Formats: sequence, C-alpha cells, structure tokens
Amino acid sequence: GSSGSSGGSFQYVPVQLQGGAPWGFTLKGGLEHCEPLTVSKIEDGGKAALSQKMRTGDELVNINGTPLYGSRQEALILIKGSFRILKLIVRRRNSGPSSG
Repeated sequence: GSSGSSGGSFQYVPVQLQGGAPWGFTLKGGLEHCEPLTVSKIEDGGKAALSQKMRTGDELVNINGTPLYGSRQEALILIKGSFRILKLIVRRRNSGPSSG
C-alpha cells in the first residue's frame, strides 16, 4: 500500500472560426520563456471573441491544424497567413469540483 492516485484530465475545445482575419486573439509566453503559450488578449467584438469558444487563459497547441511545440513565433506567424477559416484546439485543465 502506497499513496498513488491518477487524476490528469483535459478537454480540447476546437475553436473553428469563419470569415477570415483579422480574428482578434493573441498569445504570450511560450517555450521561449518556459511559459505555457496561452491566450494573452482577445479583441472583444472580433471573430475570436464572437466565437465564445476560447478566452484569455487557454492553452493553444494547435493552430490551423498545425501542432506547435510550445514555440511562439511559429504560432503567431501561422496566423498572419490564416484563411477564410481558422482551426485551433485549446486545452483547459478543468479543476475545482473534483476531489483529486
């Protein structure tokens, strides 16, 4: 007998945009500064916000279907040349009501 319980759950919210940039969403941190690349700012009124799928605090690891490796540049850059539709997958480590 020894303490050992598993409790690592995560939810991927695929934010599918439509209309074309600008979207109205940015990021901060990244492997560069050893920070979890997560939404830093999202224009309230653009596309990103209108989607109501993501919000400042989510972790984006997939942009336009491109799996990032934590980096930032490649990320923000992948957007600069977005298309009529944007595909992103943010993971939120839901917690609170769960004991452990």
